[PDB]
Amino acid sequence: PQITLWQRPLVTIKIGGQLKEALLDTGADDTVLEEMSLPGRWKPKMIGGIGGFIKVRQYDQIPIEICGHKAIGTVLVGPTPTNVIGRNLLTQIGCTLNF
Amino acid sequence: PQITLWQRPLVTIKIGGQLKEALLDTGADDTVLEEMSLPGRWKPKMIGGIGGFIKVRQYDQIPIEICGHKAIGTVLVGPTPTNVIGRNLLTQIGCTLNF
Ligand SMILES: CNc1nc2ccc(S(=O)(=O)N(CC(C)C)C[C@@H](O)[C@H](Cc3ccccc3)NC(=O)O[C@H]3CO[C@H]4OC[C@H](Cl)[C@H]43)cc2o1
Ligand SMILES: [Cl-]
Ligand SMILES: [Cl-]
Ligand SMILES: [Cl-]
Repeated sequence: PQITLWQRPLVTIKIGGQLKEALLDTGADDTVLEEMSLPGRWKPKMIGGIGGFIKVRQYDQIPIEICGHKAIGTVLVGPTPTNVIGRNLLTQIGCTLNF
Repeated sequence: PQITLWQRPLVTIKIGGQLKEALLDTGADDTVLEEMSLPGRWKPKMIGGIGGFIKVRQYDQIPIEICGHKAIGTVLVGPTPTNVIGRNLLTQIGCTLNF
């Protein structure tokens, strides 16, 4: 699809058996989601944005589906004010900026 | 151009006659630059990010070139970790997401 930027580019993702809304976010290196359970190993991480850093749990090799597109990658979970899909997963669905 | 997302989508912008690097950021409503001088009066704005809010100065109707594409609009100036070009200006240069 071609996604306009007149409005926030929100999509539905399927992850960990759950459906969530998230922002397609080219300024995010990493995908960051609000508190939720995910299976498998994790390690703590600090990530930084406008306003400073938050502590998150880093889960690797997590399957996700975005707009019918399956991908696998790292998902950071913690107290983000908004769910964002970062470049680590945007690449996998073949998402580009165009102008 | 078509810009893939395997690296940060960093482009050169020109503002007040000077070149800077900035991140094309579909997850940003607004454009926020590191401390700099701009002309005219400014209004207050609080903008919210992963780590909370920061206070910025809002300047309106500022000319800015983004990858050689001419835009004139609102620029916020304050203690951001990185220069970000948000949707207010990405729409002026005809940017979309595509996959
Ligand atoms: C109301 N108007 C307004 N304009 C905004 C502009 C930017 C921002 S923002 O807080 O920087 N942010 C909003 C998102 C997180 C919902 C834009 C987002 O792309 C920010 C842009 C950014 C880039 C580097 C450092 C700091 C910030 N991305 C971000 O926080 O990414 C996190 C998660 O992945 C990493 O990649 C960069 C930073 Cl270090 C980490 C908010 C704004 O609000
Ligand atoms: Cl990854
Ligand atoms: Cl590619
Ligand atoms: Cl504007």
